[PDB]
Amino acid sequence: AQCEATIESNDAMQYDLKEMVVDKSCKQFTVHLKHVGKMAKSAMGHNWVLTKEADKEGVATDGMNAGLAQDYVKAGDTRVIAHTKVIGGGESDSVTFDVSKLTPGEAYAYFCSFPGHWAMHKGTLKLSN
Amino acid sequence: AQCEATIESNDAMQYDLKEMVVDKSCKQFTVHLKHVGKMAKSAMGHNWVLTKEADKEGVATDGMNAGLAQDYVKAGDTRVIAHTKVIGGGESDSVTFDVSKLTPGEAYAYFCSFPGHWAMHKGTLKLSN
Ligand SMILES: [Cu+2]
Ligand SMILES: [Cu+2]
Repeated sequence: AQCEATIESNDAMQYDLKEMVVDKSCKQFTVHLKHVGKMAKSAMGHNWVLTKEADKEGVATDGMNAGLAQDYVKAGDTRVIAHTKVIGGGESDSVTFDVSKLTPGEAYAYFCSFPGHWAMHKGTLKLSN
Repeated sequence: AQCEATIESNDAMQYDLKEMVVDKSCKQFTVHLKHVGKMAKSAMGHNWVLTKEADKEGVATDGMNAGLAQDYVKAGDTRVIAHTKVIGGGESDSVTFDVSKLTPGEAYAYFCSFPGHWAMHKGTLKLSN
């Protein structure tokens, strides 16, 4: 694991982890998102999107505008550090990102941009400590 | 319409159609299954299978033993005239078949072979009635 983490979503609007740490010696980090509840993505789909705190709302706004075929992230958004696909019950998806995109010590927002989800389904990630 | 019919399955094991009539001016017929329920396929997957009424249980049984990955139909089962894949909530799938495989006035059985679902409903398909 070390430069890898699994976070879970279910049929409610919270990840099991509300905080995450990337170890400073990680060159890359992989997040595995598992949807462990039984609802289909048309009813309760979820993703994991990482941005700087200040970019969360713009990414969530343009995100819900992007539609499910874009996994509710605006195509090629420069403000998205990393994002998974939208998954439904029984599915999972991973994303590996460049740890040099993270300023050490800065708190970063990770949230779900699925319709209705962005303000509830969220947490914070930081590079080591 | 024409030589196509759409049938919907929800999160109770039933179709909105109990009798499907293929018309004799059709060379091919296309069924569009829509799973209008909201649960994921691991929880409430549905499909549509067409066999002769004498073969409904044998195909269903071997199908149950074929597993979700094999769309609950045994691969290359000579008794299956047509089948879709097992789909989840919010999904759709279609199968087109050649009407020369059907005999005048003979009643055929359509069913979902997802374990149990076949035994709690009955649906018939005939050529022009
Ligand atoms: Cu969500
Ligand atoms: Cu079914």
